Amino acid sequence: NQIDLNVTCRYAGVFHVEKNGRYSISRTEAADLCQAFNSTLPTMDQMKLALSKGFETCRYGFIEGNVVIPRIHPNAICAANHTGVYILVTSNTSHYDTYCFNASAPPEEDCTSVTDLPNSFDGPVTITIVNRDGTRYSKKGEYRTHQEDI
Ligand SMILES: COC(=O)[C@@H]1[C@H](C)CCCN1S(C)(=O)=O
Repeated sequence: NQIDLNVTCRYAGVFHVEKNGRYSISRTEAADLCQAFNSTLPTMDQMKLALSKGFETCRYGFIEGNVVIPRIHPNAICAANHTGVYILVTSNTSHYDTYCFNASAPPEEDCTSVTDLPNSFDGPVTITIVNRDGTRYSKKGEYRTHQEDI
């Protein structure tokens, strides 16, 4: 009973979370997951400021109201070579990664590692935060409040 959460640097408090190395998060789960990091889904304005500070990924993830990819450099296989916050328009499917926003993070680029999951609740899952540099933090708990996401 394990969940791996790969996380990135924070940029103006915004970061990317990928679960179990695949697109596997629903919109309801995404809000619960950010809540476990004392965070919320980013607004489009928060994501645009994060982008301006250096944030880019090559993965679709939820923000408030849309599923997006922040892009700085044009890459043919990342959001069809687009730059800026690329918004997903047409998809058959519902599960993606998520972005999260922590208001207490530093204002610009923070590439220190994440060492805690501060607001998870009691439960039976071994949740492991995996940083880009390989460092890990694990704790027994749960963050999903909707039965259909479990
Ligand atoms: C340092 O910035 C943070 O608040 C991060 C993260 C953005 C949310 C979750 C807790 N942490 S932490 C103390 O690294 O584990």
